[PDB]
Amino acid sequence: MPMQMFMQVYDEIQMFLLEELELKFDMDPNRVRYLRKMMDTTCLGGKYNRGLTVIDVAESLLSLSGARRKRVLHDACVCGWMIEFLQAHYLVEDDIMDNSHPDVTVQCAINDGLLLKSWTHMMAMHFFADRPFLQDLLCRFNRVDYTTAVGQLYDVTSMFDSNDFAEFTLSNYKRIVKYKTAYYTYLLPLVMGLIVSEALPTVDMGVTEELAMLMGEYFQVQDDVMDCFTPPERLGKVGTDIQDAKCSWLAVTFLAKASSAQVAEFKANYGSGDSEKVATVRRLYEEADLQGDYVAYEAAVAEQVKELIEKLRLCSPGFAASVETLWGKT
Amino acid sequence: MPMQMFMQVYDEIQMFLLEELELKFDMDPNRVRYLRKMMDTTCLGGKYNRGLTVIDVAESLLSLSGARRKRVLHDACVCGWMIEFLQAHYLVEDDIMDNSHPDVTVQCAINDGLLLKSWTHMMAMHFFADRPFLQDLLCRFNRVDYTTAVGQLYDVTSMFDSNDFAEFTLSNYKRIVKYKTAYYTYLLPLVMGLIVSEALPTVDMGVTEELAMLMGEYFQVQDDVMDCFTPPERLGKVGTDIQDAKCSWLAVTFLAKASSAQVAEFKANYGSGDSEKVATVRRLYEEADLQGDYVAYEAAVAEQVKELIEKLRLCSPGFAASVETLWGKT
Ligand SMILES: NCc1ccc(F)c(Cl)c1
Ligand SMILES: NCc1ccc(F)c(Cl)c1
Ligand code: NA
Ligand code: NA
Repeated sequence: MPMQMFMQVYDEIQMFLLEELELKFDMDPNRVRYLRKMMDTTCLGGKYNRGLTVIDVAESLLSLSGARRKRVLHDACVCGWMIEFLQAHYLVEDDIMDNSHPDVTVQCAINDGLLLKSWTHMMAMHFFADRPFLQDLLCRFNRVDYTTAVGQLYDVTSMFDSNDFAEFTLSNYKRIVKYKTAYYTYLLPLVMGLIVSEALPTVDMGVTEELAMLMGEYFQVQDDVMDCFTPPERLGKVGTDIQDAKCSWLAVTFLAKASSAQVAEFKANYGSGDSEKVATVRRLYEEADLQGDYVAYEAAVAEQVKELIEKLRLCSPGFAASVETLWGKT
Repeated sequence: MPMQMFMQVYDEIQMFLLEELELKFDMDPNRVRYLRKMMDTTCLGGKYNRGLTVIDVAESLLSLSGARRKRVLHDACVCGWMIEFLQAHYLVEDDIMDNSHPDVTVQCAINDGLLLKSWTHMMAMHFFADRPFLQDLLCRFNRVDYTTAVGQLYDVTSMFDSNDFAEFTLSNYKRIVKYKTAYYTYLLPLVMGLIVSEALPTVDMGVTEELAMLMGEYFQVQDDVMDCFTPPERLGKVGTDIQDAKCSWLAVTFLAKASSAQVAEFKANYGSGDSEKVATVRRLYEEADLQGDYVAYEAAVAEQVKELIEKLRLCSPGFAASVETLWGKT
């Protein structure tokens, strides 16, 4: 029922956006079908964890606050696709970076990125045109998107001086995770699920803001370890954090417990494409017993999570049930 | 006074955005100064025609509807910088297309483009937080930005089949100009000048929508001719429409009046980087007496402009005065 309803609303949103282009933006059929295919390619195929979280939060709040049910659930589905389209927009922006007479494919990728973001506004301004929360919804949505771009700046420049390992600290690693990932992947679906369910001012946002960061941190640490040791056919991609000199959880944890000569060996091999230097970095990670620290670090975060949901249920009980399922996915 | 006040408000907007990053987004001073420099580089230096138009419209409406004056003028200045930042965002997006281990400059250019657009939202959500028109302002702003991305799709793909000279028509040329340029360069500053001056529903939008398209068309035709014949040291850039196979006013006008063998000569030489093929295209344009048609075409548009402002002044007199100055700039 959740996934089945989420995909129906996708068809409704897609048909509106495409008919609008045809009827109000003078778009020819060839370009309409081209945009239908681009939308399907960039927005479908993932796991929809951000989008379904909006729905799951919405259904947990109409059970403990007829016509209001069907509307809030439809509003939740539109908000879920707003985040999925936003995620599609961020992924297209990422493809432009690593993919490289006018090059029409790079022009169309940039254009795709702009269209995907504008579509989040267009579907909100339509399906929520008569909702009182539309203005508060756009502001929080626009501010989270801004937060994510700030976090991408922190991430992309963590090894240089904005016109280097000084910013390879655990507090800065959390700053990157917080802004680049946590706010839009964990906080935004929760907040949107509370807005369409009218229960936004009925929750402790501090505990909510704190769980979102901790779940994002838990998720990103596991992602960093898998990027380095999970083989490509099992990970789904080629792990490239060592080559890209990323400020990963492995790197900042290694630097805190490495010897002076080992740090020199790490600094001399990090951020290179050579297969032996990357393997030297993985050798240092293994010999530093970083795996054993990974298990303990996640445990303490999980304890902070499994105990922070309790503060949230003292004043917002139904909310805490959905946050547990979101944590279960992580 | 106009330009002097516009630059003061820029300092006020810049200080808010940068202090917000420092105080609310945990940004370090090195990155704050880097963003101040990026903002100055991308947003300053132009002619500010879009931004000053918001001011000029606002002052013409408080003269024919104390504290309300100073506030509307400040609101107009913030709206002017919203369009300038939007223009800066579009220009960065254009630089990414023709400019081409993680390439940190392409990463930072993409990031710059995202920040510049988000800044238009951030400055609106702050300085207009208590304005009743904030929601209507964002919607029209978001819809014009969407329109511009649709127009970039029409422009970038005018020579292919979205997965060719069939779309090289005068009606399609106007569609490109309308969406890609007219809406955000001519209609948007006028609309924003009416919103902050509370005189949005007091004007005939049809005549206004029609003047904006015609002025954009007038401006783009002159721009197309200069791209082809104005030398680089006098134009300010290297003209590249022939090489890029653009759907320019010269190309669509030539194809309507060329002979069968000339069209074959045009089609065989258009869209190439070779110096002799580009010169062959300019030879065809000259021999087709396109310059003589350019003067007449602009005259008829000017007549349509010099006469459409009159319909606007029958119900909105002060508006028409500013539209004339905007037309004078063109
Ligand atoms: N060195 C092999 C390895 C496997 C799994 C892990 F989690 C880590 Cl850190 C390291
Ligand atoms: N062929 C030279 C030339 C100069 C000015 C123009 F406007 C045109 Cl169309 C052509
Ligand atoms: Na998702
Ligand atoms: Na301008």
